[PDB]
Amino acid sequence: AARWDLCIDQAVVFIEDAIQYRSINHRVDASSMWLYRRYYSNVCQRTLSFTIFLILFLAFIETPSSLTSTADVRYRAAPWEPPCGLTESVEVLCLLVFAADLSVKGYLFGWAHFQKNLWLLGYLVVLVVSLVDWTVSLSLVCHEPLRIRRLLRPFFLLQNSSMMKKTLKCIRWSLPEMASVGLLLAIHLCLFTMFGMLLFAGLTYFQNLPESLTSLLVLLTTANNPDVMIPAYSKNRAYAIFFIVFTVIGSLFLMNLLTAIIYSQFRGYLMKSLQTSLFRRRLGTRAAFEVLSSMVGAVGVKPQNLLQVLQKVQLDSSHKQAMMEKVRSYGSVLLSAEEFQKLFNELDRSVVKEHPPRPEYQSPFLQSAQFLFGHYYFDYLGNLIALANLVSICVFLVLDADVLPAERDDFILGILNCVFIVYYLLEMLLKVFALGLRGYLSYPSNVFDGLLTVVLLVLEISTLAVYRLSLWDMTRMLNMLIVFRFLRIIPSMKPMAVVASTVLGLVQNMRAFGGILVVVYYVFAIIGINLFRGVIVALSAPCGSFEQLEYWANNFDDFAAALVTLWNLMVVNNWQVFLDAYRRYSGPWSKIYFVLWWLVSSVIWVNLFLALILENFLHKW
Amino acid sequence: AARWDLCIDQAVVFIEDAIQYRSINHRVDASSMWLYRRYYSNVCQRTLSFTIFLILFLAFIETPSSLTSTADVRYRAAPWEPPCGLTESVEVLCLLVFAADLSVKGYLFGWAHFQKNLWLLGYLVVLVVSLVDWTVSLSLVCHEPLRIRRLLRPFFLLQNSSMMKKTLKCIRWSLPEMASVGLLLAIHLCLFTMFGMLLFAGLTYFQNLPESLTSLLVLLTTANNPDVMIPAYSKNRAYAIFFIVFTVIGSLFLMNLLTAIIYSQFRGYLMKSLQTSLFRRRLGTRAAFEVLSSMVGAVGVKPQNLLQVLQKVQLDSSHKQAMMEKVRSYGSVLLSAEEFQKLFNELDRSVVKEHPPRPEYQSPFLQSAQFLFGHYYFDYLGNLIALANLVSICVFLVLDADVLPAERDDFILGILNCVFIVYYLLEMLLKVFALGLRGYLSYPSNVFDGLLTVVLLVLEISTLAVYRLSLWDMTRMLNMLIVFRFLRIIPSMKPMAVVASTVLGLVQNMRAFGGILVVVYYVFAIIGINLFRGVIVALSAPCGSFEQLEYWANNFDDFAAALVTLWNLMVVNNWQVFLDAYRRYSGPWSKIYFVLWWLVSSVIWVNLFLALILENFLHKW
Ligand SMILES: CCCCCCCC(=O)OC[C@H](COP(=O)(O)O[C@@H]1[C@H](O)[C@H](OP(=O)(O)O)[C@@H](O)[C@H](OP(=O)(O)O)[C@H]1O)OC(=O)CCCCCCC
Ligand SMILES: CCCCCCCC(=O)OC[C@H](COP(=O)(O)O[C@@H]1[C@H](O)[C@H](OP(=O)(O)O)[C@@H](O)[C@H](OP(=O)(O)O)[C@H]1O)OC(=O)CCCCCCC
Repeated sequence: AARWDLCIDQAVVFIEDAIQYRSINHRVDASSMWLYRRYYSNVCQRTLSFTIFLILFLAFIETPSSLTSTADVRYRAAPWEPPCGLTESVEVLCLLVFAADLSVKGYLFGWAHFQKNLWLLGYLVVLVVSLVDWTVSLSLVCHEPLRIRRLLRPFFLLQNSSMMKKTLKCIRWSLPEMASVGLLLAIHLCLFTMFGMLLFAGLTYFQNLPESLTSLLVLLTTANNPDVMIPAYSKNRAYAIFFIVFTVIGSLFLMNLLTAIIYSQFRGYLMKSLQTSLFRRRLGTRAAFEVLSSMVGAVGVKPQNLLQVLQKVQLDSSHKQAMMEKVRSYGSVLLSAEEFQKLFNELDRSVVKEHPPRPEYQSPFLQSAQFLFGHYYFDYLGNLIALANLVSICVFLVLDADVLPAERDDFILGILNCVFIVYYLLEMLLKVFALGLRGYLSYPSNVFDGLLTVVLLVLEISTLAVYRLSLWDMTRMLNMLIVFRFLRIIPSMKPMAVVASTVLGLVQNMRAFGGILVVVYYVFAIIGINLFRGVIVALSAPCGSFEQLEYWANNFDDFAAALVTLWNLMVVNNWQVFLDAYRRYSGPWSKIYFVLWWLVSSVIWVNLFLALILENFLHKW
Repeated sequence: AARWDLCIDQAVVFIEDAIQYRSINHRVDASSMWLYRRYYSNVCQRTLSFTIFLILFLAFIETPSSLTSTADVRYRAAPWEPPCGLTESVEVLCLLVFAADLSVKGYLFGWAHFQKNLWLLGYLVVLVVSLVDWTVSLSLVCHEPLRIRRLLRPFFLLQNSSMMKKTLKCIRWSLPEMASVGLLLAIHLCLFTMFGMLLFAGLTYFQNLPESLTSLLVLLTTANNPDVMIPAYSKNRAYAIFFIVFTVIGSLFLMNLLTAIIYSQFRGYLMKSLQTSLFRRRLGTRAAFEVLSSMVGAVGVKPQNLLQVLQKVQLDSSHKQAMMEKVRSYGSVLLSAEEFQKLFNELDRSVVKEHPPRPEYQSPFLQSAQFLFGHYYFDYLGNLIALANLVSICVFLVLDADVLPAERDDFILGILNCVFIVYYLLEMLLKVFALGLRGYLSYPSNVFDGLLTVVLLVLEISTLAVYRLSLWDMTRMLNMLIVFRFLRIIPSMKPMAVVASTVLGLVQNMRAFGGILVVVYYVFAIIGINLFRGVIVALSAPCGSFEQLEYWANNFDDFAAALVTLWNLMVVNNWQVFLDAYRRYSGPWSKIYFVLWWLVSSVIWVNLFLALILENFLHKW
């Protein structure tokens, strides 16, 4: 009856879930399995992965606008303030796509599963309180600067991906073991300020208690390492032993225990979670076996239906072709459950595909050429001339600088460059014969090479059309692309190839743990906008201050300058100066914001991002 | 005959070599085994370990002398130049102790073993060329500044210790696998200077090729991270993406691959060498079995001689007592070789020793007290009052600063401090009754506590004798010791105890890999003296230069200021300024010295020192 195909559609959903590591917890009906295949297709999810990009992009356009060519305070125009209809209009279109998504994700699962899963409760309460905020931002007037719904926008990014859920749970089970050091770092920082204030009371860095605390917090990351030593080391030579002992205990040892203790528990709890992701793979092969053995209602499956199921599944070609021969390889056997999971080990075989070389209408001139050009020396001799073009730019660049920069001689550089553009033209025209245009475009290193020979050919005739011999600007862009062209020797050489190829593999694991950085920037910038928006005005400074250096571009006026001021605080150089500005301009209690940013960004996250990659880099050798 | 005791003295030397991991490769005679026990005793080797400290200490006294209270150039006196007899006289006494050491180490081993061992050849040629240099430094006159024998002085430190030999071999088998990145870091640094010079040619950091190279080398370690961005980011907002991409590739990723690749091969080759050190331990038990089984000339040993051999060996008490009962535990058994190495597994048992509490002549008042004081709460309530004394200093220190620092009120702090000195007096006088003076001095935490109660008692009556109520200076040293006293809560608390106790265990492994830092400082300081000795003279500066900041104390005039200028270069903050000074003062070719110092100190050594400790810290949990 109708139980034949219903067992089949119960089997296609399980084996496709067995590929992409999703939990087998559904409300399996006839109609829902039509809905399930459409939601996890690459046409519906590529709009959900597109609209999350749009709402985070909407911070570039809102009323503290960032569409200005500069970012100074001394000279910048007014940014184009948009009319306040179109700002909030594109928000509500991108919220009525998540209003469909929560209803689909909730209908496909049980209501009992809904009440136990705390993400979907959090996906609910965030969606409602944003919808109340969209009313009140329209209802009174479009003049409220404080937009609370802008803070909740990274929650839609964390809800989508299934690995940023895992590593956020993973950080929570490592911070309780941090407290044996975070207490130990506090007593070390608190004893040295009282011991520091008594020694130099018989320099202006220690004439106060909150200054001497904030001057040893800066020394803890060595951001002012000679400057805090000088007026006490010049007085007596033995006072340098106070600051030598402090940086050895605190900066070199205690700050590095905070890295190693957090990571060694981060490695333990993560591998337990990634072990769970492998468990759902073997359950999908297991759950497919139960319904297909129930098609009879020995202990096995009839191979006649097994042609039909792997025909319908979404896969590659050779992954489908090897499976379709092996199900044809048997007759009337009853494929057991261990034999069923003997079958699906094919999915971990990396495959290679290449196109055949092209012949011509003639024999003898054809065969003599591809014996030479395919020997991987023709793109080795092309590497040497790429170095020959690069040194001529360097020879040009060290003789003009001894003269005024008005470029007395440009003709010599032009008549050597145009020869090399003819040379780069011959590499494209010859190799397309040696491999065929479908084969020459198949290798991705030649796509990077073949594209740049086109743009150099376009630009060289362009400057020769106007100037038969902006002309300094036109020959400037020509030489920049040649230095960009020199990157081709990185995949070509033998030792540089494997270090490039492994990092290209780790981009499929950078997608998860790099996505948290977008969450941490987005929270601190909007809070950073709503605290220091217009607190810097520019209307003879001391030589070390925020004003003597021309640091006016590191404001917090708009979302594009907030993501650069927060960048120069992640690298921890010279952040004694921002604590001098944003204390003198916006009160002494602003230092809790920057100290919290130094704890989240440059201590916890950056080390745990690089330890996660550079372990997985060397593990893959 | 005389073969009885000769087999015995052949057995004492092997089992003592089985304890301290020395190779069983000797010229075993009758007379040499008298010499061998004296050379590896703790009375001869504690002079060899003392005279190596002396020659490195002699750099503090030689003719660029470092006996000056300050280290400026603006104001310092002439250092006391010693008469040139006594400088070179103490050197030759410390060279005629190594002239005995090479002859003893060579006579005890074979001449065939001498020719194959390259350390003893290096110990020879260094010893001779220093002896020629001691003549020529005396023979013409004591006026040659260049002392080549001062460079060779760390070789006597590397020759003595048997683990700095191992890790120096270990670094050599990791640098060949560095070259896949050191080439990759060079092309990345060389492409960005030509691409950088063309973009800003349509700021003064890029108007030259050697300046733009040395300005991106500084950016590679983020020592000038906002300062190099400013004049191009204020011009146009999109130019910040040039410096964001550069620090992500180079500073955060490529500089960290240089740490992880070197360490992951440093971990591999070191554990192979430490495995070899365990191999000599089981050979010493094996080589002792062969001679004692040859005392018969079943398959075993007679236990009658085995009382005599472990009686003569140098060991501890319980390590000797447990062995002396087990050899007495058997009768006429023939102890086999596996039974012989069944015996010597006792040497890996950490032992505890404690002294009994002391009673008095009376029963009832005695028993009521030690039920209370030994409950580890009496030194918990002592921790709270130590926090109560510390907060009163903090309450004092935040109210004087709002006034002028002439200390209007000191009487209030004095009449609370003297109460706490009586309180700290009662902790010593009561606990010495509760445990006995031999037991109270047995625990090392009470030695640190009991000593500071004496010095506070000495100082408190001292300021009260002169001043019945320098007096600000006398009450200053009193409050400093109280903050020093607060360190006692670190071993007392539960979570802080295990993090303190493990690092105290790692000092017996810090002795090896920390000794290389003394070699790297000693080479670069003497070279640093002989290149920039008197090249800084002080006779309105730009606001960012070496002269506006008062950096005059970071000279290279003497060996004590060289070890501080090299310290502020190991921490890599503000070393753009030294490259501005020591290029403008001593030629542009001095930058090879500082760049080589940044490669050896703050890239290779510091990371490999901390990765070696903080792995072994967390491995011991
Ligand atoms: C904003 C108003 C309230 C909203 C707050 C929302 C907070 C919230 O619901 O999370 C609950 C879940 C727990 O619930 P839980 O369900 O366990 O969280 C994960 C998801 O279920 C995930 O399901 P998939 O999406 O299908 O992958 C599963 O794979 C993971 O298991 P695994 O580890 O074996 O891989 C779970 O760890 O995770 C937390 O425990 C939060 C800890 C956050 C750490 C903070 C770091 C500072
Ligand atoms: C100055 C004029 C010339 C003098 C130069 C002297 C250079 C020199 O003789 O060393 C030879 C030995 C090789 O000879 P080698 O004997 O193998 O060096 C070690 C010692 O014998 C050591 O003997 P003990 O003292 O009894 O402990 C032994 O334990 C180690 O084995 P192990 O690894 O299994 O623990 C050996 O690695 O070690 C080098 O291979 C030098 C590499 C230096 C790396 C430089 C780093 C940049």
